[PDB]
Amino acid sequence: PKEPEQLRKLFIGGLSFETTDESLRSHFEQWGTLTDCVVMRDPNTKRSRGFGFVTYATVEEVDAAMNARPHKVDGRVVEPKRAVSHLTVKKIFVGGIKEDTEEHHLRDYFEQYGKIEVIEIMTDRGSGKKRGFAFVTFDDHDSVDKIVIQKYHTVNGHNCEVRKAL
Ligand SMILES: CC(=O)Nc1cccc(NC(N)=O)c1
Repeated sequence: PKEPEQLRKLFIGGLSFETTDESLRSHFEQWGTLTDCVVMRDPNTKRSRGFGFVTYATVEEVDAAMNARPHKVDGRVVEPKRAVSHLTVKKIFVGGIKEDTEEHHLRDYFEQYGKIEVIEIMTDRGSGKKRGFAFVTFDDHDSVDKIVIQKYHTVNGHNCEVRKAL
């Protein structure tokens, strides 16, 4: 069974107006099989709108393309992002971790999604007791985008609620 097409798409902003369906495809085919590749254009003038999208055959190919950023396409650094499920943030809320979850539990799990810059385990302002939630800040938004599309996150035995923060 194929992964849903929405999860295989990359929206590419910041295109050179000279980028075409063919040149966008030639570039992004370096990281996987493209089932679709389109530059958005004005319906009357045919002038590029400066963005487009590519669809890979698999999610692992999307990952490969994102891991190969920055992408310079036809002389311009472009801005690839996964399809919306865009609220482009580098921080997540992690809820449901209870009182026994520590920094290393969160680091060991989340470091496989991206490079972590900050882990903040929330504690009660009055007592110092753990409140059962945390924030994790990454160096890049794609980590967050991969995280929030998963149905489940299991950390320290807890089934966690994870959402984009701020
Ligand atoms: C690669 C990536 O996610 N960059 C990004 C995303 C959101 C905000 C900012 N802002 C900033 N000053 O760093 C940067």
